Amino acid sequence: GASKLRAVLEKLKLSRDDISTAAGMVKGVVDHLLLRLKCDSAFRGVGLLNTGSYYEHVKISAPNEFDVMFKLEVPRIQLEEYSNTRAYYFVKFKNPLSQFLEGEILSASKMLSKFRKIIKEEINDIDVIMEAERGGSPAVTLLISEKISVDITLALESKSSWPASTQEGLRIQNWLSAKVRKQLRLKPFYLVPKHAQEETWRLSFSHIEKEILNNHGKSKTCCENKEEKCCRKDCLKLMKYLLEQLKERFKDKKHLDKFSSYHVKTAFFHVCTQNPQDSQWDRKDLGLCFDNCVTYFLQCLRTEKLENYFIPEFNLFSSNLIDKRSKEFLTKQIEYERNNEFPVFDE
DNA sequence: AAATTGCCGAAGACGAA
DNA sequence: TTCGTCTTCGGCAAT
Ligand SMILES: [Zn+2]
Repeated sequence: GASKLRAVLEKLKLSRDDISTAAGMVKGVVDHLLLRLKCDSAFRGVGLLNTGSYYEHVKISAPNEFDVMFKLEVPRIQLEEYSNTRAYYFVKFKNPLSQFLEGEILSASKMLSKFRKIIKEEINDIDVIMEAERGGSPAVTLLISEKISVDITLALESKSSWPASTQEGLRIQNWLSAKVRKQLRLKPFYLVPKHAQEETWRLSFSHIEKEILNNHGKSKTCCENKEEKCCRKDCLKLMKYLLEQLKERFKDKKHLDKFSSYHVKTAFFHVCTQNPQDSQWDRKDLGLCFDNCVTYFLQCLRTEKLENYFIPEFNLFSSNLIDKRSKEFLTKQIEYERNNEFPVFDE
């Protein structure tokens, strides 16, 4: 359904005036919070790392959701893995961060307490209001003029080599270059405070994800000229639209609550590994390329396996995170959608 | 000492052709 | 389509 998908992608185009209005409203709130945190001893070198779909140029229909990471430069860090989770770690030191130590580990909850307290106090004096202190890692979520959501995620920045659990991840050697993978792994990795049970930190590579999407092609000139337009980003947009429309259509149910845009985003990266060549993502074959993303995502649902693109042994669809009935329900609707030329693209 | 700020240009929306 | 013009974003050199 290439003709319908292009129509869907056209209605999904963000308004140029809306992003200008949205970004300015986010900028005023974000610059205010950053300026305040830089005045505290604990968050001396806090910096802005814009992540998420908007800054990956894959935002879906309106610039109403902004993912923002307040990164913190951390030196001499010792990682101890929590059980065999491969993605959750205890943070030790090999400084203003000693106030957040519980013995030898870096207490997350102590750092979120001060991070949230400073942010909640600042915006109490502001049309923005706090919320979403559940889920651990996105420390806080803001709502600007009850219109735009801003997920603020506290993060540590470690410039050391990536943890051993990422050794066989980021399999981009045949898609991007092996030099690119070497260069990307020289960039820092990020630690965000996530519950697993307490005082743990999860690995975060949203900066690598953002850099890959803005440099998606195997060819360097991909999506720079009319002869090399690909549909990678458009397939991710449609994949995000399928999940969002289904989550909205079944909002009254609880089955689709666990599935996030990161799952679709992660599954998209694996399809790019399976289809490394740009000729496998031509504009004319938008239906085939989107069906590839739909088919692979279904295999992840049916096999209960969606590897983290950077941590292979971290199953995003394991039974501990999502029950089989929720994955079976989403599998049902995706095939019904595909069998009927995706009715949710109209409602 | 270390954080700040401006500069430059690609990405992609928009209108026209 | 294709184009130009437009605005936003991100890196770092300037201190
Ligand atoms: Zn491309």
